[PDB]
Amino acid sequence: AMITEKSAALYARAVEVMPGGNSRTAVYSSPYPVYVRSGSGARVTDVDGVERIDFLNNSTTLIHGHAHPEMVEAIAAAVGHGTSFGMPTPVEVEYAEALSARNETFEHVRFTSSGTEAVMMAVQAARAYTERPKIAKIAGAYHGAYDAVAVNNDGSGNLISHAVTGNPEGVVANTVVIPFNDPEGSLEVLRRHADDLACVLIDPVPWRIGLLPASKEWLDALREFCDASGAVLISDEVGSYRVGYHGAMQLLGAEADITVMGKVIAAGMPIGAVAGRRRFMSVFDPSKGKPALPHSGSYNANPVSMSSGIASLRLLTPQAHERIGQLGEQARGSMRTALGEAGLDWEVNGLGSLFRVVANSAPAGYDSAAAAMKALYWKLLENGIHIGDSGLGCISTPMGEEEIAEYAVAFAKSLGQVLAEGRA
Amino acid sequence: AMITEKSAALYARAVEVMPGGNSRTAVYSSPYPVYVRSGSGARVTDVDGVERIDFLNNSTTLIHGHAHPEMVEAIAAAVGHGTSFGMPTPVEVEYAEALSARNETFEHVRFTSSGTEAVMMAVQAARAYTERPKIAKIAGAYHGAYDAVAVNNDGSGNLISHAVTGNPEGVVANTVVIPFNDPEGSLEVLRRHADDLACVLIDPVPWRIGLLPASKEWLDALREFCDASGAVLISDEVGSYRVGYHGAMQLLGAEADITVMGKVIAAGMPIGAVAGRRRFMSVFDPSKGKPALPHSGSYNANPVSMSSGIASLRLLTPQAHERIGQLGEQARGSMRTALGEAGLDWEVNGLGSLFRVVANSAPAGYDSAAAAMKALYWKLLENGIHIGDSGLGCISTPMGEEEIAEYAVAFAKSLGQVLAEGRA
Ligand SMILES: Cc1ncc(COP(=O)(O)O)c(/C=N\OC[C@@H]2NC(=O)[C@H](CON)NC2=O)c1O
Ligand SMILES: Cc1ncc(COP(=O)(O)O)c(/C=N\OC[C@@H]2NC(=O)[C@H](CON)NC2=O)c1O
Repeated sequence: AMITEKSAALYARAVEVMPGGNSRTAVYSSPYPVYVRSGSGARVTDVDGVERIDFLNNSTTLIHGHAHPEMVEAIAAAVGHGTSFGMPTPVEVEYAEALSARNETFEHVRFTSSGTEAVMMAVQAARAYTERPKIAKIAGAYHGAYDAVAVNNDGSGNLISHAVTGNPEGVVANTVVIPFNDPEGSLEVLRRHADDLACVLIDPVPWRIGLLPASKEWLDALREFCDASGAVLISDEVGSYRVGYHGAMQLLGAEADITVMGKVIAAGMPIGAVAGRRRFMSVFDPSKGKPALPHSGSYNANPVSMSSGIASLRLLTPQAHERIGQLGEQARGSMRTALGEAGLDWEVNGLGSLFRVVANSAPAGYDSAAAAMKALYWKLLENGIHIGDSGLGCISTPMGEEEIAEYAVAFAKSLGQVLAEGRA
Repeated sequence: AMITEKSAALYARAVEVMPGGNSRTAVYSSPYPVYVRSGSGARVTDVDGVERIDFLNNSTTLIHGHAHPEMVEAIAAAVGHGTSFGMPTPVEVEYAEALSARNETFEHVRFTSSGTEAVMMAVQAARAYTERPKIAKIAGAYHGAYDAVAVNNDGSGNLISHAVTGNPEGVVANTVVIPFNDPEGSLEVLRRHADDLACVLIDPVPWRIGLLPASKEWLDALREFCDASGAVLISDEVGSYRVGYHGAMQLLGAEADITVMGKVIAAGMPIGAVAGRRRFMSVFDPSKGKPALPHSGSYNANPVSMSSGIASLRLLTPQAHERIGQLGEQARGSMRTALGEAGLDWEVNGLGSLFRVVANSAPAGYDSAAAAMKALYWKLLENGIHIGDSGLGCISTPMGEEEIAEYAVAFAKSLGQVLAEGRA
């Protein structure tokens, strides 16, 4: 039934001017991805004119969905006064005040143009503060393309160093890898490197290794180790921040030294933030002579991203947070029911407005769990739903009971078609 | 004469929620910078309601000046359709076609959210392509905060490794430095590392070491060395692209393997680009199995930045390029006349629409050339002009000969006040 002629035609143009017609690896699909032209509320219209409900929302960025009227007003008005300046603006101060208010530990903030930049500057801040070379990160957790964190970032639980082709030993040797939610196995690695560890970089709810939350026991172990060793505890919440009204660490009963944020904090415009205790952030302070850590960037704190941020945080009320959490719980419950009725051993993980279908046993006619999940992704597209091709989805504030109910129908239908085609 | 009480009040708020009240080192001034609220054409209005002519234009980003009506229309329309998506859009293809058309060597392009990211991904591409660890860069040249290029990036001509506090040996040892416009001195270093060199990273007109162009002799030496060694020649034109209609290397009669771009290519919205021959860019291609170099990012090719880019390149006509070049020549000429009549030995460098006052001999009452230039920056603010605090300025398309004449009057007056206050 699904017509993708206009997507095919865009891809044929794209391959002439981009590598494999791609500018962002995560959005590529074989033989070509669906191209989209517009979004309104919870829905996206593709270039072939097909409207679908968006349950991934630019990889969980769009907490307020597409072209939220209050977001559009704030952003378009900011654009009309100037997109960026070589001078600070009132809105950077207002937005820093708004974000600092969200958690006790967000005492001092700096803005970047991406979570990728923000993770990089948080790592650089820990290295400048401690004057130690090594970082520890979770086996399998993704933190963007910065070479120090683009190590064991592929969802593998293995601790053996595995990096991108060309990432030198000089980088890779200074990133050590700990097992998620294994306190004893983590402390073994951390104690070995204690003298040389600038930071322990975690995601409290990492997507790529199943969207399971960090245990109280594991977070307590890392907090105690960082306190004892002087290593900086960095919580990368670029994705996971949204699980809690005060972020992921606070929800799970822990305190970071530095938190990395992005995505939902501006809900669609380019943003990252480094937010931490004054002493850790003091490496950036240029007011008492040259800073220990210079940090510039043409779009840092640009008033369009700052205005997007102010509007996003204003719309992210405790009531809106609670409501998308309830819709997330309902969505996860309905998916577990549908998977059970279909006879699959697949799990549904997630907190609040986040979920992930984690494919376990490959059904008949699929070479892998991952191939079965890709087939479900394509069947959901055919049945009017966007999710992630490895099972990630999320609730947006424009959604109500009706969108969740429609998702549940499309999910059950799509499972049936995936299984039937595997046996065909 | 100058009232900055509303800037002082914003700074008093800022220091509570940012390190030293700062989110971008380059825009900080002691005791506080001037905060701005709006821009229109060539003019910026500060928070105290004072309108000035902007001659730095967000560090040379705003080639079309502030809130250009055709830019604002294109950006606001894109915002209305959705700020970012987890799917590619028509405008990323249209913008890649427009940017590819600017230079023979821009066969394939990849979009990032900043020049900082684009530099990082160009270096990662060269390392993935060659599977060699080392990069060569210019002594003193700035390329953003990415730790492999945040080495000898402070305007010094010394070849001795000098990096940010905390940047590990593991990074710093794999970045070697060459003397700008010294062919034999550069080849000595390059030939020592030839077997291990992934890339030679240059800026053809580097700001931080005086905004003087690369010589034909030096570019020929590097081009020949890269051809012989297999090292990738990367031209970082994030700042310098605008000197030529086809970019900086083409103006100077040279070809890069990869070009890094940003700033003017979208003229205000967050952007970077990596553009080069298909073979170098093929590491990013995800269409024939897993790519050698994964490269994602939440805002990569976002339709708002792509729409800003389409509008910017449409406005950057050969006629616009010619005219802002005329105004740059007039500005540089007027500054040289004013410096000569004031009895200063300071030089004015630049090509096309870029200029830099390079302070040489400190006049009476100033401890350094840099302190005298900072004083000139403050006096120019008092006299209704924004320039860079180290003497960088540039032309925007809304300017005419009248703005450059007003600048010349303010420049002569400001020199007089700087010298008189030094003798006080
Ligand atoms: C923890 C974390 N840190 C940094 C970033 C990068 O932020 P960005 O430059 O604003 O896109 C991100 C952003 N995106 O990660 C990609 C996202 N996260 C994932 O783990 C999986 C695997 O992706 N490669 N799929 C996804 O779409 C992040 O999640
Ligand atoms: C060659 C080059 N490569 C990369 C970047 C970073 O791009 P961005 O992340 O889009 O701001 C830039 C951007 N800014 O450099 C800062 C600019 N360049 C300079 O050389 C001097 C010295 O730096 N502070 N003053 C400046 O304000 C760049 O010029």
